[PDB]
Amino acid sequence: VQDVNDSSWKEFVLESEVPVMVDFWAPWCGPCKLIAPVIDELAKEYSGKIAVYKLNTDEAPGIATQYNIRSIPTVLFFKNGERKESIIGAVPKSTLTDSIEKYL
Repeated sequence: VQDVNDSSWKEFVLESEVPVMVDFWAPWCGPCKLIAPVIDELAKEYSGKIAVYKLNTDEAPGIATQYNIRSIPTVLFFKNGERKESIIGAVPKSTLTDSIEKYL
């Protein structure tokens, strides 16, 4: 994705055919979109395995709501448009890695 919002959520996130992961970033966090720390690493770690996305929280006041994302960052782990695991904080690298391999 370029930037995930409510429209692109169904299209990119729920329609990749492949295990999906979404970094929730916030403008008040700074330029957190191009940071996506552990998520950026899970990209090269699971090259092909996963579809790596970054949600513009301010742009999606429905997604952030629905998924109960209280922390920036937060990451959710989907398979093929189906949600498996939610790592609030999205910071302990090992847990995030653990989270794909769980279902993938």
